[PDB]
Amino acid sequence: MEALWLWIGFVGMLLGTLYFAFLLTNAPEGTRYFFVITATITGIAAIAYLVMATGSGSTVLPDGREFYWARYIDWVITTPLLLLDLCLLALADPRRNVTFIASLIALDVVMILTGLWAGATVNVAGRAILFIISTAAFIGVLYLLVSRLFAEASRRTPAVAQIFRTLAVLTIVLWICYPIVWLIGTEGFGAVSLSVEVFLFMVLDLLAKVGFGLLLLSSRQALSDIGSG
Ligand SMILES: CCCCCCCC/C=C/CCCCCCCCOC(=O)[C@H](O)CO
Ligand SMILES: CCCCCCCC/C=C\CCCCCCCCOC(=O)[C@H](O)CO
Ligand SMILES: *C/C=C(C)/C=C/C=C(C)/C=C/C1=C(C)CCCC1(C)C
Repeated sequence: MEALWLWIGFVGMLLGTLYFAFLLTNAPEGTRYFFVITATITGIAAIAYLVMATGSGSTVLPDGREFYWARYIDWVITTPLLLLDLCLLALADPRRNVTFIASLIALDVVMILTGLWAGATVNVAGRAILFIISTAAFIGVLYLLVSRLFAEASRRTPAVAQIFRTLAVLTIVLWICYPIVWLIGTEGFGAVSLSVEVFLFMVLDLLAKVGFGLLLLSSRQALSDIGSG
């Protein structure tokens, strides 16, 4: 039954990508890169979901678990881009914040890639230590987001600060759910079926990408505030 959720994920990301590509044509000036980044987030996710939906995004591991690894290839590209969207909202001049941005992105890539490594690992003890390492990097991401970007965004215009805060809270809430789903799904304890796991990630993905992107790209006042500068 997981095929159903993968096809819904595909169509949802596809429709989001097409809509975001459309909104670009009326983007406030100097803001078109937001629309491009956000349509790439959903577009990459659409490709991953199509791959998994057509049966090419998973392998049966030596322990017999079916492992949807294409999921993580999506994530390793799109979660940095989501953070990038948040950085470009919050930071008035990102060219002077290379060290922070590279640090945030590197932590995020370590999180995803160590989670993929944990998921692919059959040895139960190696899987646990790798999940902890991944969660450690995740805490790094949340910390940089909360300690640095919330402060930066408070110096932006009221509309920019408002959409940043909305997207950042949305991000923190949704991203915390992903390790929980991992832990109850087949990669972790197997408390729920693979079909349930795939459904949960599909709902999270659509909210964290299409919901995120709808809120971002509809905030035309905030965008124009940034574009005008
Ligand atoms: C300036 C940057 C500094 C960064 C410092 C990082 C320090 C943290 C690293 C710790 C090493 C952890 C090794 C054990 C986990 C890997 C098991 C792997 O297990 C497996 O792959 C399977 O169990 C094999 O069957
Ligand atoms: C919005 C970002 C992009 C998201 C993806 C949307 C575009 C999807 C494009 C094509 C779908 C059909 C693919 C056919 C491939 C044929 C290769 C060879 O095929 C075959 O071998 C035959 O199936 C025979 O079995
Ligand atoms: C569009 C996709 C998104 C926003 C995916 C987010 C994924 C995560 C925040 C993943 C977190 C993980 C851990 C913190 C521990 C190991 C397992 C992961 C990779 C699910």
